[PDB]
Amino acid sequence: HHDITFRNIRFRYKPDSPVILDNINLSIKQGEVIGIVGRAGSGKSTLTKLIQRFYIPENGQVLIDGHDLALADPNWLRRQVGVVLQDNVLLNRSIIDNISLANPGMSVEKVIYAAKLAGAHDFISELREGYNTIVGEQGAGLSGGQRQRIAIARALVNNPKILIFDEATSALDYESEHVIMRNMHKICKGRTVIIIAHRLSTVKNADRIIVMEKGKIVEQGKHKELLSEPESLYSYLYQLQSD
Ligand SMILES: Nc1ncnc2c1ncn2[C@@H]1O[C@H](COP(=O)(O)OP(=O)(O)O)[C@H]2O[C@@]3(O[C@H]21)C([N+](=O)[O-])=CC([N+](=O)[O-])=CC3[N+](=O)[O-]
Repeated sequence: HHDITFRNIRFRYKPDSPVILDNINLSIKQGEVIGIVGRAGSGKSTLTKLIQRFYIPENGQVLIDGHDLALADPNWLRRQVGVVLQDNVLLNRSIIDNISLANPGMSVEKVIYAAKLAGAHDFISELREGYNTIVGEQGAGLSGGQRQRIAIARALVNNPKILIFDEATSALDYESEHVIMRNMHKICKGRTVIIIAHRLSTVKNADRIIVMEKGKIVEQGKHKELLSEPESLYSYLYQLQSD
């Protein structure tokens, strides 16, 4: 079963603006972990925006489960998809408020469970105020990698069947990243996962990596097969990022 299908997707942001996605054809099986790589501006983020129907393609179809999103309940779609955002944890609100923000009227139990998968529960439990800790620096003063784990928990809180990791902007501390990587298989368990990867190394063990260039998927496959393809863009980007 495919959880995410793109068929002949053409997309531009404004009626006269440039074509950002040209003839995107993609089918992601249920429970697959997909890495998406490519130069800045290749259209990786744009792709995930269409998954959430933040925008509507001029040509082609985006389907979840087989449900064309043109016809799908927008309320249903919001619940299917969890997004791990970057640098979007409200400082003026509590950790629990930041985790349950997408649906404010849930349960402490669901929140904790999400924080546990996120690898955030342990450090939250050791704060004076616990989950009621105001993220802002006049309460305790959390770090970037901590806030990132909260962001993961927020994405996870409603048990989305599809999880999207927005490209990492900032660089995270060792403990956070080690915790995140250690927990990834648990974070991803039972979910169709998309990771937009800054460093190619991040998605090396993805089931499949999608290589985008100038709004096209140019290459796709496992790390090994992508490197085996002579003159592949993938191999070039790997080389550029190698020590
Ligand atoms: N809300 C929005 N409204 C309009 N366009 C949006 C947009 N969000 C993204 N874009 C543009 O679409 C293209 C794809 O961006 P994106 O999907 O974010 O790529 P990555 O995720 O691969 O980094 C980008 O190309 C560029 O701007 C971006 C881009 N860039 O990403 O540096 C640079 C230039 N430029 O220097 O003229 C032009 C671009 N463009 O789409 O015309």
